[PDB]
Amino acid sequence: MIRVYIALGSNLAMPLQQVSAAREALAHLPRSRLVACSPLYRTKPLGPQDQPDFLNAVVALDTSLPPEQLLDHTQAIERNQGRVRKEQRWGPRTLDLDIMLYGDQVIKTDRLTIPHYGLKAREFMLYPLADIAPDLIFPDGESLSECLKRVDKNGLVLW
Amino acid sequence: MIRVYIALGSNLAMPLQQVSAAREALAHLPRSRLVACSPLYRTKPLGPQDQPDFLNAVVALDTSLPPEQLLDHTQAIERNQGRVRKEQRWGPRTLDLDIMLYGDQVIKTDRLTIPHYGLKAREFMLYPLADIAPDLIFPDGESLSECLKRVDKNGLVLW
Ligand SMILES: Nc1ncnc2c1ncn2[C@@H]1O[C@H](COP(=O)(O)CP(=O)(O)OP(=O)(O)O)[C@@H](O)[C@H]1O
Ligand SMILES: Nc1ncnc2c1ncn2[C@@H]1O[C@H](COP(=O)(O)CP(=O)(O)OP(=O)(O)O)[C@@H](O)[C@H]1O
Ligand SMILES: Nc1nc2c(c(=O)[nH]1)N=C(CO)CN2
Ligand SMILES: Nc1nc2c(c(=O)[nH]1)N=C(CO)CN2
Ligand SMILES: [Mg+2]
Ligand SMILES: [Mg+2]
Ligand SMILES: [Mg+2]
Ligand SMILES: [Mg+2]
Repeated sequence: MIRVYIALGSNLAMPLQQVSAAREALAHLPRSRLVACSPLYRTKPLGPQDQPDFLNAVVALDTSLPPEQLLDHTQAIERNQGRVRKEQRWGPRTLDLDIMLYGDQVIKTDRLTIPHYGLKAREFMLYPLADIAPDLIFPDGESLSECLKRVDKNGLVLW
Repeated sequence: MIRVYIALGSNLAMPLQQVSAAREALAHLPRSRLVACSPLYRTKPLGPQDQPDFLNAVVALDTSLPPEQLLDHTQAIERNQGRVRKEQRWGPRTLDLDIMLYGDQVIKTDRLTIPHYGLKAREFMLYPLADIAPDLIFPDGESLSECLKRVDKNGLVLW
């Protein structure tokens, strides 16, 4: 199977339940196996708008699902959790699942760009990733440990 | 000023309103000037979910605003139009403004990736772009004309 890293994020007032349900939903994906979970982190939301802090985590999963099938599945999870709360686009985010890495491949389609475009600049993705995959080396050759030296925690703390 | 290309999209039942309001909002952006508008196109929505067709267009503008400021402004416009409708995240999209190109620069930050990651695979971005910038050459050196040979209209027709 292919090793995949998914970023979970939620900045609802009480985001804990969203992330836990998501980790559950992910572990039960067709032809996939949950491999490891990172600690949970409280992070500062990007953008000029003032909103609730984010709850961020990263999960490692092994899968046989191709990129697009994987995306249909993660979006289905986001969609189920969002619909339940009649989620407004411009307000707190219920659950955001970003495919950070898909094996050591570079995916570029009308619906995907993997590695996630902001992985190497987002502490809320890099730090949790380093907790479960410290010796990881990105598809472009740069190692995660090197990226960490370039990206500050930026206020990131344990949830 | 820097030449920028913005993708406008909306797949509400009555999307004309949104795109027209957006074109005007863009034309009145600080230290920016509207340069040209592409024709309006009816396009097929990406993704497994079944929803209304999209209304897509491309606008060219000159600006003195740096990437981050430009983004803050386009999101402000999306937000203004979406808020009023209490827009649901998992329903039709009121207005989506994607920065397609920024001069001939490659911008990669925690909030931005330009050229837009899907530009080269999306007929709804490429065709309207070719209407107003047929001889354009992407930052990587490939011409839009050559890129067009690889991407099909995919059901794209005039609105
Ligand atoms: N690696 C990736 N993981 C998940 N979705 C991706 C992706 N690369 C591109 N996408 C696309 O991103 C689209 C919009 O997803 P959203 O979750 O609304 C963006 P976001 O995660 O809120 O912002 P961000 O990309 O700045 O983190 C999806 O419909 C999907 O097609
Ligand atoms: N070129 C670009 N233009 C606009 N937003 C961009 C961008 N590159 C990255 N983004 C980021 O994308 C984030 C989510 O924007 P959304 O509009 O919700 C994604 P979308 O446009 O719905 O899907 P898409 O990226 O697959 O087209 C923004 O908050 C912004 O920081
Ligand atoms: N701290 C923090 N900020 C964000 C995050 C996120 O996961 N964490 N996701 C975003 C868009 O998906 C925008 N901003
Ligand atoms: N036809 C069409 N499909 C889409 C579009 C779009 O503008 N047009 N935008 C998307 C996400 O921003 C997803 N899908
Ligand atoms: Mg995200
Ligand atoms: Mg996402
Ligand atoms: Mg957008
Ligand atoms: Mg878009």
